[PDB]
Amino acid sequence: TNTSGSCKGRCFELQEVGPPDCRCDNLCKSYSSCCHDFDELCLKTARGWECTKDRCGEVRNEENACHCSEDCLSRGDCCTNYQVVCKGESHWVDDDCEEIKVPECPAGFVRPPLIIFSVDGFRASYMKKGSKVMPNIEKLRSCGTHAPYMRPVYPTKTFPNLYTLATGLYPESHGIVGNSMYDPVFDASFHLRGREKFNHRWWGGQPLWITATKQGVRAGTFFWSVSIPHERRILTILQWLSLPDNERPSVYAFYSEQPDFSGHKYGPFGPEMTNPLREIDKTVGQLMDGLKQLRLHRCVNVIFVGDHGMEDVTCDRTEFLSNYLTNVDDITLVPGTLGRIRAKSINNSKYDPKTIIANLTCKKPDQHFKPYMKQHLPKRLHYANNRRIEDIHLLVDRRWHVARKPLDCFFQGDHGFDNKVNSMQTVFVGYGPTFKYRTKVPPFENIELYNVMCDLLGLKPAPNNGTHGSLNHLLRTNTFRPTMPDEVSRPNYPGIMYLQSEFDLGCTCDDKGSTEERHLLYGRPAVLYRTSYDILYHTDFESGYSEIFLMPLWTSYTISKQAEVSSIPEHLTNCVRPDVRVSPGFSQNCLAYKNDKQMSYGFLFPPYLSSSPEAKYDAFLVTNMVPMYPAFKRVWAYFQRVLVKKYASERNGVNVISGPIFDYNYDGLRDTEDEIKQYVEGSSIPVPTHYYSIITSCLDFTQPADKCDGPLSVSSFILPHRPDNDESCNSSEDESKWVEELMKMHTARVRDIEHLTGLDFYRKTSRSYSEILTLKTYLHTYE
Ligand SMILES: *[C@@H]1O[C@H](CO)[C@@H](O[C@@H]2O[C@H](CO)[C@@H](O[C@@H]3O[C@H](CO[C@H]4O[C@H](CO[C@H]5O[C@H](CO)[C@@H](O)[C@H](O)[C@@H]5O[C@H]5O[C@H](CO)[C@@H](O)[C@H](O)[C@@H]5O)[C@@H](O)[C@H](O[C@H]5O[C@H](CO)[C@@H](O)[C@H](O)[C@@H]5O[C@H]5O[C@H](CO)[C@@H](O)[C@H](O)[C@@H]5O)[C@@H]4O)[C@@H](O)[C@H](O[C@H]4O[C@H](CO)[C@@H](O)[C@H](O)[C@@H]4O)[C@@H]3O)[C@H](O)[C@H]2NC(C)=O)[C@H](O)[C@H]1NC(C)=O
Ligand SMILES: O=C(CCN1CCc2nc(NC3Cc4ccccc4C3)ncc2C1)c1ccc2[nH]c(=O)oc2c1
Ligand SMILES: *[C@@H]1O[C@H](CO)[C@@H](O)[C@H](O)[C@H]1NC(C)=O
Ligand SMILES: [Cl-]
Ligand SMILES: [Zn+2]
Ligand SMILES: [Zn+2]
Ligand SMILES: [Zn+2]
Repeated sequence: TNTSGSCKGRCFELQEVGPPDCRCDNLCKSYSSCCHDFDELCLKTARGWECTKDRCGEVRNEENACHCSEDCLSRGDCCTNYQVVCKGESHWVDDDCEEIKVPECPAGFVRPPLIIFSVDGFRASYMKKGSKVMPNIEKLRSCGTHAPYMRPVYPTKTFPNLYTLATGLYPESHGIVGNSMYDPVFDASFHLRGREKFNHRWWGGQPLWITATKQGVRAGTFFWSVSIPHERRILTILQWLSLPDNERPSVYAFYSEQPDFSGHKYGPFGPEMTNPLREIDKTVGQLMDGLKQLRLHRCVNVIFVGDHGMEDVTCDRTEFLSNYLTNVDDITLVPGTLGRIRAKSINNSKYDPKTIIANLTCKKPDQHFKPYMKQHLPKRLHYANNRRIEDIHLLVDRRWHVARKPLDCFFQGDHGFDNKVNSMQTVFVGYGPTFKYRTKVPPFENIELYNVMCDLLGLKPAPNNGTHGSLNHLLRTNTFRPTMPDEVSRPNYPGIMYLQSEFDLGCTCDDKGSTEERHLLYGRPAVLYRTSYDILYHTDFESGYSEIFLMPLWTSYTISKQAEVSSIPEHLTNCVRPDVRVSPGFSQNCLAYKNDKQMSYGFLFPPYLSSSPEAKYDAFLVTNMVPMYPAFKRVWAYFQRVLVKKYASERNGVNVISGPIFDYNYDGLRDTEDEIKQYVEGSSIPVPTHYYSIITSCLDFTQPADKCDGPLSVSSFILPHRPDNDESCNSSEDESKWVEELMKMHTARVRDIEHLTGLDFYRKTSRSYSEILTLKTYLHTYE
């Protein structure tokens, strides 16, 4: 740690130097390792950041922050407005938009460089609301490629989101699950303020700068020390862009603490917010004028991106656990816009998580939070598979805070809430030679950007949570060619092979060709793991029956706009019929359900939607049967009897694909038969942790679902298979007052269902695979 070395000719060097030698890079301040003369040499401030008429053609002075001398361009250190003030040029923002059909790079450049310009707490609505005070940002947005909004990851905090942007991973996977964290294995705490965050043990996955370097692409610095002014960060980027071909980095990142810092104090739309926005825009202008005078403004790819949004949150809107709990001083709480509950460590043997959950469950009529055990949280949040995530979680309502007691105004804004909340949405703008011209694209999740950034730099992305090819429609060229995954298990197509007399399933029933075309509209789902399964055809539906799980992996059926809804006849209530195509040994039995005093059963294809009374008997086949708790049957029967027809009538028919999910380890991935921890009493019948449905129809609703030309439209859910309805505070009332609300909370992407089942959907369509990938990543928000 020898500080006696100098920074002379080493200011913001890109080669990192280890001990004893002192550092002259931007992170040297954060690690307290700079050479004695770092601030003096590298952080000059004299005469400001702008050229004036009088300074034009000046004699070079070492003391100045930036220069207005004739040699500054070749030295790559002019003030960004040099050519405008001195050489009579115009500001980039004043020029009309001209399409960049090919990169116009100076000789020597291997590829167009990438500049990631990141802004903290920049909410999606600032683009429209602040447009008049942001002309540079408006030019980038209007003449490049932009999304109306970009969805952040949960929690909608800085560190989990910036690290998701860099890696393409969910927080539960990269390890930065919050701004404040406690790892029980390390017995250490990660905080916004402190030296523990600098330890590399916390940061999982492979960020973009490591992906680049490992593939021989030079990466500039992503993390900047707070003491480095935004003008110096911009000039450092421009100076690095002026380096010789063999030293010049290809990927750069700028970061602005604003508008977040002001947002917390003044709220998202506080009158004080106009100045920070004008400032961010001025910084954009400086970068753009700086690139123009270096002849790079039609060669560099620029990404203007945010990490999260900002909501109106005051301390008057605070919910206290001391109003629900007796032992509030005997618990540790990560408070605010989310809640994570832990017991206090010493002499607290009476701590019961079940008592804390019960006392936080539907207690006040207007309660502004909901408790959950992390494995019961909506699957779309991907917030469970990490030891740094406490078992007790509190999902707090937008505009609300959670605190322990009145003991614990200053703030008018905050963020961290569910990532589907409007105020939490952020921005995406792509501008440059590889992005499209004057193009608007649909909203997407920030997990997807890492693959795009690799593509823009010709890199091979590390394994991540993005779906490579889903964002090809953003690019003019340098597109990745995606290929469908190969089917691992081929299906069996059984015929009639068994006699009714062979079946002693303890089941009783008073029961004395054009299917694939109508009910399987996008081909059969591909099974991407090793297993034994049968395709079963029926008049009203088709299924893929698992011999190992003794139930369908999937059930596919089309419900037209005009379909008639019938009831289950009184004499068929407890009817279960054997399927003469499937062996009694590969079949479920009624005796297991009679002997399970907590478990009942349901059907994947709804008997309520049968085409005829004759066809209705197929719905009662033992092979359409699935285990269901009585409480869950209330949810499932309402969905099947009421909601499927409602959707068919609203969407001009629907195609439904339903089935079970097994995720006992809550990792978001399909369980192997050895991971199943619950079976129907004294049986091989596994209990699903969740039930899914994929509801597809035509984007052009004037076309019926079964005769659709053009893009598709989808909505999906992953319902938790619970023995009670404590999640729904009005569950004592009629299902029409609570079931649909539950389902909206548990909305999912087709891609989320694919990970959990090992299935591959939409294999036989008239659409391009890139378009199908975009469809699979779609989340229906009801927001
Ligand atoms: C989102 O996308 C994710 C990424 O694809 C998915 O997560 C992956 O899930 C799988 C399955 O669960 C898991 O695979 C297992 O890996 C076990 C070994 O794990 C360690 O190594 C990997 C790989 O390390 C490489 O990459 C990193 C950079 O990412 C690099 O730093 C390493 O040096 C190493 O480099 C090599 O590869 C890179 C390219 O990636 C090259 O550039 C390089 O040259 C080298 O070739 C790590 O990623 C793991 O990291 C976890 O653990 C550390 C320490 O705890 C954390 O810091 C980190 O955040 C991460 O934690 C998360 O995952 C673990 C589980 O791994 C959770 O428990 C935790 O809660 C977090 O969520 C490890 O350090 C291996 O043992 C295992 O083997 C099993 O299967 C084989 C069959 O193949 C059997 O034979 C065995 O018996 C085992 O049963 C299996 O292969 C991945 O590790 C995991 N990756 C990550 C990043 O989490 C995720 O599922 C997906 N989400 C959804 C919902 O789809
Ligand atoms: O801790 C802080 C402020 C300190 N920041 C943290 C993030 C950071 N990122 C970068 N580089 C980016 C560029 C980039 C681009 C792509 C991918 C990764 C990255 C990394 N450089 C410096 C800093 C310093 C904080 C801020 C807001 C808060 N809001 C709140 O509620 O708490 C808050 C705490
Ligand atoms: C839960 O509520 C009951 C009744 O108000 C109370 O007796 C009990 O102490 C509470 N438990 C906790 C842990 O807050
Ligand atoms: Cl946090
Ligand atoms: Zn932030
Ligand atoms: Zn913040
Ligand atoms: Zn699993």
